[PDB]
Amino acid sequence: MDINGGGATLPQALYQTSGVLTAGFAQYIGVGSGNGKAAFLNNDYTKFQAGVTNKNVHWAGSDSKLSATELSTYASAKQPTWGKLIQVPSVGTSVAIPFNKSGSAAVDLSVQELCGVFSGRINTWDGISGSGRTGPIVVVYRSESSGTTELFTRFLNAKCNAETGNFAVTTTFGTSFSGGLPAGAVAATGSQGVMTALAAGDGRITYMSPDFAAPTLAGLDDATKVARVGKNVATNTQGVSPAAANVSAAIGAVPVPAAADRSNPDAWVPVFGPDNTAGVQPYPTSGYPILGFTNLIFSQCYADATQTTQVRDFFTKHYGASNNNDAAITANAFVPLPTAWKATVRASFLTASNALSIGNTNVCNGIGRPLLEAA
Repeated sequence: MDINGGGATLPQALYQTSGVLTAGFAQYIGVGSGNGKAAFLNNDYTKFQAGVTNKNVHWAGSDSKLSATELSTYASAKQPTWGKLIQVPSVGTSVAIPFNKSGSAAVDLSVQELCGVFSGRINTWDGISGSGRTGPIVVVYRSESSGTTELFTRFLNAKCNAETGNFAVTTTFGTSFSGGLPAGAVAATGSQGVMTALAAGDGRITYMSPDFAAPTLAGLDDATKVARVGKNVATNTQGVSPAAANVSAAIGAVPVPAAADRSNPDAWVPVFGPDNTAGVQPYPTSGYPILGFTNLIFSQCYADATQTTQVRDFFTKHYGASNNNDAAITANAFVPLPTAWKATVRASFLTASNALSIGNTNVCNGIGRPLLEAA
């Protein structure tokens, strides 16, 4: 009885790379982070495959953090019989800004231009300085509850202080900005669906997984297709590309989860946010500025012993010091976690004596998510 996961589309090509998921894992199903969280929290496989009810959900990928309500509801309704959920970072990621507007000149957005494009204040390619381009801008955004939206709106919320309105942190872009969507904005579903829409009319721009924002990794450095971010004309400063190398130092500087807080799943997912605000990492001053984590949601406990062992073997690979998934992570435009981070994940969720460890024979005694599906 295969282990079923799915959710976030941002990293789906990583989880679909041969060998990244270990024995017993079904192929990952990309449906969006909102759908992934709902699939896991409610054990609702229809959130993975519409119309299919004869399988259980064992894990999810999400780039949206579990909310206080999601966590409390699971704790009261499910944890007594299924065990604690586990929420852990998988990889670090940039958020790229691909666009469809030809021209040899490099497109390099200042942060304030980025803000203005996504608020609708800047609605022509003329309004991006040095762009070599003219004509209308059409914003494409995610129709559904998206972790890419969450990662991106965290940045807009932290940086966009000079609009006619404010950006809220959300999974639904269509309501992020208090002043509405830009006129003419186009909604699409999934990372891939947005990329298809980006190509379906001239002058379109979006926010996107770095794995989908260009067909090849080097394409992230093609500023005729993927905008640089961080221009400051006053200082004669160029922006840079969303290549993983331009966010890796910042990812690597993020503190491991605080020891005393490790029983709280919320404590495990670092988020970036406003400057000089405890609890959130400031966006980096160097390199590429728009980044965050994509995460995994598992149970500590599975009723079935084989499924439990299979989940542990995946963690042993994904968080291993050796024989790990880091090459595949890089190949999909993402940032591996550092040694210390991997060691911290293992210490809590693998090492047997830890109260948090998957399959702990005391904690998980008699409990766990169920083998058989029953409706």
